[PDB]
Amino acid sequence: AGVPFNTKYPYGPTSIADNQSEVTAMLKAEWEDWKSKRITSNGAGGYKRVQRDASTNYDTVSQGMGYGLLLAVCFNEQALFDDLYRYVKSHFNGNGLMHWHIDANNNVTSHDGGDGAATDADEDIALALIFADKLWGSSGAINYGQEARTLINNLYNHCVEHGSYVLKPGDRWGGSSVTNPSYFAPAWYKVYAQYTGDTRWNQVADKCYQIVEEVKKYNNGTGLVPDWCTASGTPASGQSYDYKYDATRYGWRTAVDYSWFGDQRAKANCDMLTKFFARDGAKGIVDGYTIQGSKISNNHNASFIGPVAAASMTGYDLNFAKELYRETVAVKDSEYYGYYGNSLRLLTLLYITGNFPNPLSDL
Ligand SMILES: OC[C@H]1O[C@@H](O[C@H]2[C@H](O)[C@@H](O)[C@H](O[C@H]3[C@H](O)[C@@H](O)[C@H](O[C@H]4[C@H](O)[C@@H](O)[C@H](O[C@H]5[C@H](O)[C@@H](O)[C@H](O)O[C@@H]5CO)O[C@@H]4CO)O[C@@H]3CO)O[C@@H]2CO)[C@H](O)[C@@H](O)[C@@H]1O
Ligand SMILES: *O[C@H]1[C@H](O)[C@@H](O)[C@H](O)O[C@@H]1CO
Repeated sequence: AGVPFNTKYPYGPTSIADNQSEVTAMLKAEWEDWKSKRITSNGAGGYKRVQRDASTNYDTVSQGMGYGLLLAVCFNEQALFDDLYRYVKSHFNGNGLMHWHIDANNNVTSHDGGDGAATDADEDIALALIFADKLWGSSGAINYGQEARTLINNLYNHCVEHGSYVLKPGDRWGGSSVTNPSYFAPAWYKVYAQYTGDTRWNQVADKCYQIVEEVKKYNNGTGLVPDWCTASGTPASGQSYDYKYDATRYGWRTAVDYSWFGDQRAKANCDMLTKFFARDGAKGIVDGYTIQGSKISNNHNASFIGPVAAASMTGYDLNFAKELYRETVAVKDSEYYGYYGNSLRLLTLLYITGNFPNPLSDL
């Protein structure tokens, strides 16, 4: 079970890495490292949590639980998965969605609305529960499929704007006046629709692509999406309109839709983004641009490289894709900042090596 899945995506490349046995060993070693650093029982209520790094005092965000659950199931770590999920469940809010911010001592933060949920986190948690159902089965300690079905319904009810199907950034704010393209997970939504029978999720997927289509009016042909925008693709007040540490994830979530479902909107968008990054090449990727392509920060780190490698899967240039794979492996962030980028690195490595199949496919 799990890595190596040995599966073939139905569209695009199976993998952009060479020599699978060596890749598999690399992935397992990177997982052992991530687990050692990121998983703790301290402040976890009897369970386990994903901690952030020294730079934010080893707090937890719901996003990290989503990343950790996806990683744990892909690496066939059922006991760990279950303990991580017990921590999630100990943090479901009044809407059945995870508190987004908890300190290292297991107190929800009150200054920043820590009790509210972040939609990207719960969508990743829900997807991870579907993988667990499909990989392990739901007759044990945790009924993954029931938990998934509950979480998906809460996500729809609270994190989708009624009528328009615009994805909201949380359970209790935003929608048409402010959303986050990097949260847009069309492939996840198509899985939800198929898994649960709730076809409304397909309309959410379509609306995500429509918002990015509006962004194309403003991004100068680069494929870059803003961190935050309105449903019209225009700036969201008080929120970054640049391509920074939110927006970096868009190419990853979007490329998966191409690999899993053959979505031609995903390919068009990811090809544009990859082509933009081909201007400077793999070593030239930096950690902030305006959506018209102007560099606004100049650090080369794991928050930005692997997501570009993911976008490259949709086929703009497969030679460039191989270069991006190599760069993704090569650049690992130092440990003071070792939470975010190195988590995206491992998640994107799973995908670009052929180890993130659709959980509804034959595993
Ligand atoms: O006021 C509106 C509304 O807010 C609700 O609270 C929101 C909150 O405002 C959001 O910030 C939060 O968003 C979380 C998302 O799940 C997540 O995608 C994102 O992830 C962070 C990541 O955790 C962090 O490590 C990373 O940091 C990088 C920096 O951006 C760079 O500048 C720096 O150089 O490098 C670091 C990495 O080392 O950034 C990413 C991307 O932002 O952020 C949140 C998780 O940390 O969602 C909340 C819930 O919706 C509040 O609940 C409401 O009450 C209120 O009305
Ligand atoms: O986002 C962080 C960058 O990744 C890092 O290179 C710089 O030192 O600090 C930024 C803000 O914490």
